[PDB]
Amino acid sequence: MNISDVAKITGLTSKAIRFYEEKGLVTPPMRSENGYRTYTQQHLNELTLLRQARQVGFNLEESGELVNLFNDPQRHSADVKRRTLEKVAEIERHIEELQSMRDQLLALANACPGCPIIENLS
Amino acid sequence: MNISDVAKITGLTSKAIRFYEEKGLVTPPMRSENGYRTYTQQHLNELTLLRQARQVGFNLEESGELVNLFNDPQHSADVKRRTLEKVAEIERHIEELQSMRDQLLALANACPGDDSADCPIIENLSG
Ligand SMILES: [Cu+]
Ligand SMILES: [Cu+]
Repeated sequence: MNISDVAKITGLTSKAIRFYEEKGLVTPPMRSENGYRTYTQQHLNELTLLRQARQVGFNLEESGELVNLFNDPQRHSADVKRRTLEKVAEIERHIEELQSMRDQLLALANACPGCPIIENLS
Repeated sequence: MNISDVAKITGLTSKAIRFYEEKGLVTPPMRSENGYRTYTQQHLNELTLLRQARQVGFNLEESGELVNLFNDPQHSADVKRRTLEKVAEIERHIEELQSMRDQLLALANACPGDDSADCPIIENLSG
C-alpha cells in the first residue's frame, strides 16, 4: 500500500499521515526498492487508532501514547481505562461549556421579536 | 481614545485590533494630527460585539457580518435567524460530544481495567 491508498482507507489526508510520521507518533513507513513509502496493516491500525483518538479529544501526545499501548503486547488495560475515564471528564466539561453558550444564545433569541441580540452582544 | 485605551477597555491586544481593522471587520478609525488612530464609542461597540460574538460561537466571517448588521440603521429577523442557526450548530456539536462520551463509557464498562493486555477500548479505537 502506498500513502494514497492508506489515505483513502483511513480517511486521513496524505498531509496528516506524513505529519504523524514526522512527529514520530506511528511506526515509520517502509521504503520500496524505488524509494517510495509503503505500508502494512500494522500502519493502518496505528493510523486508524490515531484518527479516532483525535476525534474523541486526545491531544497529540495522548494519542501517541495510545499507539504505544496498542503496540505493547504487555499493556495493562487499566492504564488505557484510566486515560479514557480522564478523557471522558474532559468531554463533560466541554459539553457544559457549549451548553452555557447555547443557553446564552437562546436567552438572547427568545428576547428578540425578530434587536436584543446585537445590542447586548455589542 | 487611542489604540491602547481600546485594548484595555475591550480586553483585546492592540495587535488584534489592528488585525480586525486590516481585515476590514471593523470601521477604520480616523487619524489624529500626528497620524495616530483615534477611536470613537462606535469602534468600542464594534470591537466588543466582535469579541463577544466569537466567544459565543460565531467565526470571524460570521462575527464580521454581525458588525455589519449592527451599524445598519434598519434586521431583527435576519439576526435571530443567524443566532438560531448557530445554536443548531452548537447543539449538533453537543450531540456529537455526547455520542463520543457515551462510546468511550460503553467501552470502559467493557474494559477489565486490570493488568491483562486484553483491552476493548484500544481494540475498538483502532483496527
Ligand atoms: Cu434580534
Ligand atoms: Cu481496556
